[PDB]
Amino acid sequence: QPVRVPGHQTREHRQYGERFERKELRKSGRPNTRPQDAVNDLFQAIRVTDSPAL
RNA sequence: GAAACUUAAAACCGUGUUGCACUGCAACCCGGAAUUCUUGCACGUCG
Repeated sequence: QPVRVPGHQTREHRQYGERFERKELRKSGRPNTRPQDAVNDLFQAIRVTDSPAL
């Protein structure tokens, strides 16, 4: 569906964003855990170091 | 022959360490395995 923000209050505007990421990025599938746990996040396999000092 | 106590009195007693020498001792790791880890833009809004 084309993304529509449901509602008027800012509390349901908050809870829509923290579930779209948790659906589209928690796709690791560890054997015995909750499927929306932080160890299932796909962005744990990318290591971005700092920049050198300018 | 019938009649008159080999009787009376007298501690099996006195003295004397079941005592002298002798280590419940010698040898022995509270030791071997284990990431304070996983997710997160110092950012948004301008008569």
